[PDB]
Amino acid sequence: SDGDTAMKAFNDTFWDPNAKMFWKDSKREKHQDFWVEAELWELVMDAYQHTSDPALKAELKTQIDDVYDGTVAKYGQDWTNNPFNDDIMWWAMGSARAYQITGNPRYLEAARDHFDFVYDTQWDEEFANGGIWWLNSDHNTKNACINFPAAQAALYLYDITKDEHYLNAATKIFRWGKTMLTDGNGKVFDRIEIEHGAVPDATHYNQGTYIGSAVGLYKATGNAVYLDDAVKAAKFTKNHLVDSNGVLNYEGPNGDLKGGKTILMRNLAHLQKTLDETGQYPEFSAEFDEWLAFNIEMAWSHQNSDHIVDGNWAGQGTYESWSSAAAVQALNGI
Repeated sequence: SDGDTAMKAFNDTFWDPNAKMFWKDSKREKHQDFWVEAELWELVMDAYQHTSDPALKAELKTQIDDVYDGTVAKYGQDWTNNPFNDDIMWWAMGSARAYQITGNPRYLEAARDHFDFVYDTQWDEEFANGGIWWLNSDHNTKNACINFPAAQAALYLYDITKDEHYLNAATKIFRWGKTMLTDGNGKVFDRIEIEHGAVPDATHYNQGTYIGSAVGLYKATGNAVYLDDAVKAAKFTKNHLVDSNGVLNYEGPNGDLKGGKTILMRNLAHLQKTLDETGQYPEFSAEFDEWLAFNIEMAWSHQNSDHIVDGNWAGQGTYESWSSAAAVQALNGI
């Protein structure tokens, strides 16, 4: 019910069936940014997986293909002309997931070709002892927002192919990222900048991809340290990226961060599922579940009459698709 309603409302408000892209906001004057569009693509896939309504499920499955078509019409099929390695990797990850759902070989090609471009040419051992560069134009920083998503993309490709190449890549990337882009106790740093060092600013989306990569590695390897890694990062988020009532922060004004709760919620759902499944960390699991439900209820209590929820979950014209996606994601967790 609620996840179905939330997704249908989001589509009614933001989906452009003519361009086959989401609008950036309810003024319907500009389509969504390239990288963010991959994250809305994954929202469609999560709703597809979450729904028990067969009619909605089939509509969402078609929409998975249409989102790709709309983006390819505007941006092409070869994204390696984009100087942002993260942009490429968000799309490689989405493509791997789209392949798992549809079996359409164009998605496996897209995922594998773009993952290889980034991992094979943009990994460097010299600066900071490892890590993938943020950009393929200039090599000045190595960022959480490329490295943890790269580990996740590798995990999906391992799941598809069973090629140990991809598990080995995930393991290597994650080990470097845990060492160089975290404090060892679940705080994920934004980036490490050449001639400066680490920039220890934490954000929702980087907590999220660290958590998802850790959960995926736990499932692929059987090494309990990874589940512990995930739990520590979830605790940090719950205690340190929230307001005084425990509601997740609103990260504006930066446009990229405003919707980051979307990526966080997607990955917190993976941890919740694994904790429920395994029975590990039962004390934390109970606390975590209660805190998640609280956040979701507060967010949805601010829905407008069209069932759209702005990204400021703690409070109150024009609604933006990225900021509004997080509440929809929260009701479509898998």
